[PDB]
Amino acid sequence: NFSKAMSVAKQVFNSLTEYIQGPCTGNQQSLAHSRLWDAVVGFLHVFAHMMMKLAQDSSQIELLKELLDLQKDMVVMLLSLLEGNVVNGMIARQMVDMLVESSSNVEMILK
Repeated sequence: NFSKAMSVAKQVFNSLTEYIQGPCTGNQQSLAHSRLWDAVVGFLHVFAHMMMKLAQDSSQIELLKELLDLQKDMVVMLLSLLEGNVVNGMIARQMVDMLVESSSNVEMILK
């Protein structure tokens, strides 16, 4: 059931990117005040341990494939929120906090 649930998550992430691409200040500002950061932290928590576990066995290589592009969809959304950002801007600062809170989780995809 993981494959079918993660496919839905890609569409939700893509839809959110559709709202903010072509920078829409109202939609970009609204997404920062919402609970999106909590969801991203939760996803990054799942992403770290699943990547290590799936790489152990070659039988789950196909499952790892949509695991990787789900990260790409989320990162594209994360990059879309930063379009037209200013130094010491609002949206950028919750991003710093969100990475800091999930520092242990994010410092596992890199390796």
